[PDB]
Amino acid sequence: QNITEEFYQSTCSAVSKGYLGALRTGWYTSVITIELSNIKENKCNGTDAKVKLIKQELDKYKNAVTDLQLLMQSTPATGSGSGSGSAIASGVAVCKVLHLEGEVNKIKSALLSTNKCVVSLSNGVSVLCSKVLDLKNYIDKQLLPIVNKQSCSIPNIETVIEFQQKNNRLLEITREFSVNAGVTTPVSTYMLTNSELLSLINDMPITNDQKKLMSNNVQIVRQQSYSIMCIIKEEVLAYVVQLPLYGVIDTPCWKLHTSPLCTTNTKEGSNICLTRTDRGWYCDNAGSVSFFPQAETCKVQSNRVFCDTMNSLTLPSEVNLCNVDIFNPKYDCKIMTSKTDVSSSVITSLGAIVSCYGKTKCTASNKNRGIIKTFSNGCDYVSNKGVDTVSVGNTLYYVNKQEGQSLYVKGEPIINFYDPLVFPSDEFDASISQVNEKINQSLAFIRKS
Amino acid sequence: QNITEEFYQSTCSAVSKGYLGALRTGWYTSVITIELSNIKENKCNGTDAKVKLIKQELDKYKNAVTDLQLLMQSTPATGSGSGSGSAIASGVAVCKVLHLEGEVNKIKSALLSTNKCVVSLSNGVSVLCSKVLDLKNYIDKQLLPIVNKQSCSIPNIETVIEFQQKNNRLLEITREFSVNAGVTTPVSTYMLTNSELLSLINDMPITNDQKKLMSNNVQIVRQQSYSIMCIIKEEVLAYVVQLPLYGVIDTPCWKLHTSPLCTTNTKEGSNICLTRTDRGWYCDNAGSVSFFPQAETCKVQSNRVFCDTMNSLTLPSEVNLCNVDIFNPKYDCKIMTSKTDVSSSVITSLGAIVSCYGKTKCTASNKNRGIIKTFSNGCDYVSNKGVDTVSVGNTLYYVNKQEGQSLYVKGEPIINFYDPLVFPSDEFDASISQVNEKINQSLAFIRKS
Amino acid sequence: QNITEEFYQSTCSAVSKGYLGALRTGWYTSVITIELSNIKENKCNGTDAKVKLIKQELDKYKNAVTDLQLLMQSTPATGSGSGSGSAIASGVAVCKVLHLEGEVNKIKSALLSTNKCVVSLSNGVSVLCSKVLDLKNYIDKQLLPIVNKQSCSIPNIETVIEFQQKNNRLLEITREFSVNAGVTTPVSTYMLTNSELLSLINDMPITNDQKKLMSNNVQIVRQQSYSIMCIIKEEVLAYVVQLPLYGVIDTPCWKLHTSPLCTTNTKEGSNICLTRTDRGWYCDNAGSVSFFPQAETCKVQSNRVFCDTMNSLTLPSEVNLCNVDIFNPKYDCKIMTSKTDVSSSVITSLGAIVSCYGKTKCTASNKNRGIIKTFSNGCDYVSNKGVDTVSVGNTLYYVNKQEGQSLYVKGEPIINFYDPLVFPSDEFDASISQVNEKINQSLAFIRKS
Ligand SMILES: *[C@@H]1O[C@H](CO)[C@@H](O)[C@H](O)[C@H]1NC(C)=O
Ligand SMILES: *[C@@H]1O[C@H](CO)[C@@H](O)[C@H](O)[C@H]1NC(C)=O
Ligand SMILES: *[C@@H]1O[C@H](CO)[C@@H](O)[C@H](O)[C@H]1NC(C)=O
Repeated sequence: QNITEEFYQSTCSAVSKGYLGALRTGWYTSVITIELSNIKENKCNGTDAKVKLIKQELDKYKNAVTDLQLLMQSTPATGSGSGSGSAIASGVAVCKVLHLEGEVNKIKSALLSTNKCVVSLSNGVSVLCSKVLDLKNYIDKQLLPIVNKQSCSIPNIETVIEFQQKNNRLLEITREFSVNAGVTTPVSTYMLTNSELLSLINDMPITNDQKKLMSNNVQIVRQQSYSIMCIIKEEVLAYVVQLPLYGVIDTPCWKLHTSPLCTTNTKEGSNICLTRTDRGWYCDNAGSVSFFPQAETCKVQSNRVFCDTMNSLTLPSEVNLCNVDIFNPKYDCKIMTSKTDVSSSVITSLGAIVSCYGKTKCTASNKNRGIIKTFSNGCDYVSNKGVDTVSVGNTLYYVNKQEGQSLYVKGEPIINFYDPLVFPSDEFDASISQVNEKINQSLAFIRKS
Repeated sequence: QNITEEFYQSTCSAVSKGYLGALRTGWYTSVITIELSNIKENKCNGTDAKVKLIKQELDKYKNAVTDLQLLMQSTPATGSGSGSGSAIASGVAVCKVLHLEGEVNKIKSALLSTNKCVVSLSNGVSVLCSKVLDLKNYIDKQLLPIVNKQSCSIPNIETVIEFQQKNNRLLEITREFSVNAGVTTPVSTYMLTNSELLSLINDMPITNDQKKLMSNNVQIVRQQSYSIMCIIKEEVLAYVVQLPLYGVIDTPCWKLHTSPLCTTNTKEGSNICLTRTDRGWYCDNAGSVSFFPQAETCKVQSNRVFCDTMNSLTLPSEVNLCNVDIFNPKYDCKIMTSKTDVSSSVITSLGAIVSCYGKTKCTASNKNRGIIKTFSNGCDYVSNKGVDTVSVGNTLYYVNKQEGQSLYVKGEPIINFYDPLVFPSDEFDASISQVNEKINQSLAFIRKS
Repeated sequence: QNITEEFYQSTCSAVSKGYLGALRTGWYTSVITIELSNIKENKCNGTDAKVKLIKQELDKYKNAVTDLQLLMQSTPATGSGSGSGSAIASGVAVCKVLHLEGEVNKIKSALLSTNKCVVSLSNGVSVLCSKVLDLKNYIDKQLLPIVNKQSCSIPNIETVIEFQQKNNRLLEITREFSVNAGVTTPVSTYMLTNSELLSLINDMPITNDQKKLMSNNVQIVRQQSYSIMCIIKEEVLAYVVQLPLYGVIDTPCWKLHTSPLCTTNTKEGSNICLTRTDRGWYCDNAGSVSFFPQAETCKVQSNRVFCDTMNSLTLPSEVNLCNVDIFNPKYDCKIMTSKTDVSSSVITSLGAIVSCYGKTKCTASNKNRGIIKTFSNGCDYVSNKGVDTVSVGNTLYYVNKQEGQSLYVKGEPIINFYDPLVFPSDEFDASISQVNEKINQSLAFIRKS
């Protein structure tokens, strides 16, 4: 609906609210096929320029078939990997089934009359299937009567051009698989055109709002999808496309922005600093909160966010209390500490946080008026209403011009509650209570002494 | 001019000097256009092979137009992002203006007679514009007289081939935008050929030395540029190219190399280590120093460095004192500590730093003579004069064969000034004074006790 | 042979054994050539459609030549770089030799009669050379008799099509070099087709098992290779391909998986945690152990691993004792500590580690039976026998279905040996003995007190 934002002066952080998230929980697996011609070289003494062109294109066809066959003798073990495991295990499992005898023929028979099909494999999985290119028919009908005789017939020039056009897609598909070891992401238009992807979506056994969501964000769907080279067997080239399944829809999401909060004493080396940890995207999910620490996990389109759950953490919903009261006793809010008071800015959804320290020149400007605000040392914020850019030292930042409402939540910088002499100043992954217990230990060594 | 280098034995670091930096401060925004034909299908009963080829290519043209139109219904909200904000906000702001009524026609009128133009938008921005492909004229003149009648005329075979060539660039442009959600970087030769880029540079209202700088480093310019898909309206396909504006030129730059400095006691677990932080590129800029911590921010061509200011920090010029005296009282030099005395090497501009610990075999070699130096435990350095490679354990490193002069600055390893029993040995982001104050606190707990 | 795996309950880690490693120690350098035609424009008044097509393709040829020439005036100084130095120094050194007078002609003469050659340069390096495209002969024989007269001859339509096909590869090669500043990796099929790569391998002066290894893993060879644009001189386009040389073969390798080990007290903020550091691939190498911390350094195909030594560390073989006894006195096993008891899983080679803390729902499932195991708080493990997935909170993980045998090594979680009140709970890069000495210091402040 409406994007809103809150800046917390006390902790030098901001939350952008109002987003609606779709979270990828599963995969749709589809088998894409190219029908091939099983032909060997039938060289006949031909020297005319058009037979030579047809022969040269037929060699590129053949080398594409054999290159794919060589690629397959080394199964997709270099596909993907992580502690998160295989993103392609769903597709890989369909490939395994496809190497079973009679399975390829089962797709042959469904595609004997139509372009799209549904096939129930012998493992219980009912996959959609699609033939996107028919080379077997083209080659068997227009080119074998040319080359498979004693002396070659002469094709017309339009057959030469037409065959280069049709074969082109096989060769590009083969080029993409060859440099990516048989797994590509995003899925190119060569693997699946927009028209084929949209038809695939439209033909799936899913609700209408799931069809409409994926159809209106096809480029995000492409970027979250995989194409896995499966098998070349019995005149069939088959590869599996994994499209994202969003098992969480329209869930409330927010983004946390953080920036270093330091004291502003004039003598360098006398200053302590703190920064809230775990910036990034948060989404309500199934009674908990899903947190996405890696910036690439979530794609944003205006009001809507699309996130992959594979590299997310599941947190209690009380994690949000760190944005109402960082000292709350229900969740141990996390911070890191340092004495590195370097100046910086963070562009948020509706404004900009500025951490200005030392001698840095920090300002906010408008295109037509120039400088309209000069920041003082400390952590501060400006909204995108009437501000176009922010400058911190020698770096210029553009503020997002998205519509929405910002709220400045005044409050004492919490760094001012700490005594600089007993402050644990080099904590890389700490927490409010962890810092307070280290301070309790440092007052105790002086209490008895 | 002359690249020179200094190795500081006392802190296991080196500085390479003599570079001349250009720092990207802004953007040139240019509107690139393709003139389209607004035609719907005019199917006529044609079965001849040449009409079929023309129809098939015209469908690929149409699907490219509609794919771009679908891509645009989801505005560039997944373009780029960071705490640094939008790198494309300048281009995005031009796109917004372009969606305003009459603006497209204003580019139409400037390009009514010539290929390049200058257009002042209704927001005060005077952009250069360029038409790189004219499909409207080609289609309206050579192909509508073919297909837009009752029965189709037959084109000659050269028209089939010529149209495939002209349409190819539209389709590739469309392919690139489709997998990148409407924003690409580097800018491909499909978006802008070298000839069009060089002409664009040459035609800009900028000084001659700025023209010559960008023209002599076009591949660096390409890699620092963006192409943003704007609009398809009124037979015009328009996208905006952002080229880097170097607002700092020929500024002195240097690169800091660092390596772990450890004691060399024979019993493992008894050794302490220190490493200088903030390796990377430094450039004088506007009375301060711009520091680039991320390795990809700066491209180097021989003597010259090209850096983006977006992910840089602005430091006081006294930061350089950490290379003359790391204990100086004007700047709090930063270090990290540990007990991980693993061996490694760092290839610098003119040589190699070697940190050799434990039982590691560390040597430097020449191609023709083999091993010419054997390192002992500690941190040491060799220049590229007469050395081709360095080996540390099982890893071989090639030294850069660039011309220049190295200087070995002798000095006591500062790790030897510290008492291993009160040394803070696991500081991730500390500083000379921060370590000294932690040591003062650790001598105080024993002073009274 | 057989992949096996051991899970160490005491330290929440697992080792996957049985892999056979090939480690890249060096480079094969090969010179790839394209023979060019040194022709300037010989415009003659021609307006026929076929001369126009030939002229237009000849301009694309010419602009490709000049674009490559402009790219070369800026030598490969933006190729690659790191503290590890140039991965391409071997190739770059061949380019330098190639700019020497008479060297190009020396490759001309070897390729005067055959397609492949061996040439000894004046620096003692005997490189294999290959001509992959002959444009000089095609242009001088089929196209100069067309355009280089007073009025242009008319080519047949097959010459137009044939020349577009032959020139295409020059233009794509030029496109790839243009956006990558003259250095590409992986090496595309445009740079080197599978047939040319396999022939290059087969023709090298290396043993038969090295030929067979690289020929059976060509896509891994491609991904570990470089293509470096060298020179355009005297009708020769030359670029150098660097293929990996595996100087270590069939060496035993293993992979270390780690996960956080925390106490499981019910009150949040009262829990301490530890995690073993230095997860990743380890390989026996030359009496030491090569360790690869970066996930992309090693490619895995079933039973076999292929690693680059450039970003590896060399460790004593006693590093493996951290997998038999983490308290052993021969090697100081490394750990990091924290109070962040967030739940997670790690998919291993043959199973899954699960660290379940707080209120997280953690389970393992089978496709046909659903949930078959529910984890309790702590660190635990399940093998891939009869398990398909694992769920931790809202994230689902797929287990690898590779064949092999897992072993569960029971043992007391070592985190239970530590007193939570004197535990150093925020150590980013520590070690068993380092933690024990910090605890000794914390018992001493209370011993006297
Ligand atoms: C430190 O001691 C005070 C005094 O009892 C107590 O209120 C506070 O909660 C303690 N903090 C920690 C982290 O133990
Ligand atoms: C530690 O104490 C000595 C003695 O007064 C002083 O010279 C030094 O500057 C102190 N260091 C810090 C970091 O406070
Ligand atoms: C701590 O002290 C005990 C008692 O002497 C000793 O056994 C142990 O090795 C010490 N640990 C360290 C790391 O010094």
